[PDB]
Amino acid sequence: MASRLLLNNGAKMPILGLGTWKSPPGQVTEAVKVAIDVGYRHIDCAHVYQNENEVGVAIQEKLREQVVKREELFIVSKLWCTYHEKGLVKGACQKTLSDLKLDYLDLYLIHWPTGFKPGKEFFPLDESGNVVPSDTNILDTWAAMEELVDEGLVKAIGISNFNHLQVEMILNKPGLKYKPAVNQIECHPYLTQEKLIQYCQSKGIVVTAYSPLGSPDRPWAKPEDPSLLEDPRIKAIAAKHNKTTAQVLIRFPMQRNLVVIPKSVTPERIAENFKVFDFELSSQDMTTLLSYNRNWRVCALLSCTSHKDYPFHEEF
Ligand SMILES: NC(=O)c1ccc[n+]([C@@H]2O[C@H](COP(=O)([O-])OP(=O)(O)OC[C@H]3O[C@@H](n4cnc5c(N)ncnc54)[C@H](OP(=O)(O)O)[C@@H]3O)[C@@H](O)[C@H]2O)c1
Ligand SMILES: O=C[C@H](O)CO
Repeated sequence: MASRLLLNNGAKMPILGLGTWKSPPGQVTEAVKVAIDVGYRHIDCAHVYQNENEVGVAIQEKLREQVVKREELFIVSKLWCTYHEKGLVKGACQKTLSDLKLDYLDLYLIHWPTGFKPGKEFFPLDESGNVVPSDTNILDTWAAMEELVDEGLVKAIGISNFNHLQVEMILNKPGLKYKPAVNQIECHPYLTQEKLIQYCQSKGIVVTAYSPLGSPDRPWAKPEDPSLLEDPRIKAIAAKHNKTTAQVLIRFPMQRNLVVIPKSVTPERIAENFKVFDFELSSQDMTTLLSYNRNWRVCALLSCTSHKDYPFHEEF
């Protein structure tokens, strides 16, 4: 299959990227360098991950060494919730550009549909522990995102963790200038997301699957929680194809026409994760993997369930 797919801005996006959430600042620079050395062209970033400076060191060195040209890279970042106010969007984007040491992003996403009160704290709380919302309309945040395109700071704009009604809200925005190119959502065999994916694909929005290995290093994981990497049923499919369980899990969303962004800071796994273009899962393998859906969501943003725009009360 093709290594890239077409976005609605006319640009091509690599279907495999390196994720960077939870990548420690002292390891992520080498992780990104190794990834580029072994062929990765797409890096997934965010201000809220607190490691964009270190990711940027890697990118700049590989550009300087001429291992890769800038035109060949596809760098994604995300607008954090405390910057939804129209007057704060450009500055948030500029800070990410400055840290990553780039003059443009290929894709900039609204990280969550929930706006929070601006300030130093990424999750501003009231005295009772609830997150403090922003009154800024998501449609006004979208207009501010559209300005970044017209100013040359980003080539394309998109959304993340938007449910189908929230996606519909943007597509129906009065005076909509640029459609979302991408919706980035959790997706793995325990949360297959058929309804939201088909909706987005029906609208011409490309879906990026995050946490495709089920984010076993997430901070709130419990010892008894399921593990995709150790599921014997997935291990069997992997063994059959002479591949690893991670390679199956990465190949899975690729054959659903999704982009996928597995995270690792381990050089061997970074290399292994990229070797998924030389085999094919059967339609039977695909349907079997899809059958494992348990609606098991690992990124539920549990501290914000009271927020007006919390996306996961809705069925899809
Ligand atoms: N938009 C959003 O709201 C959102 C939310 C979550 C994630 N994301 C993005 O999606 C990316 C990936 O999701 P994620 O970080 O949650 O989790 P993930 O990619 O599902 O899993 C990462 C974990 O799997 C391990 N791993 C990676 N490759 C492996 C392999 N070949 N064999 C065994 N273990 C392997 C990693 O270990 P080591 O790192 O120690 O090798 C790490 O512990 C994120 O980093 C982020 O860029 C976005
Ligand atoms: O991308 C990271 C998300 O904010 C985790 O909840």
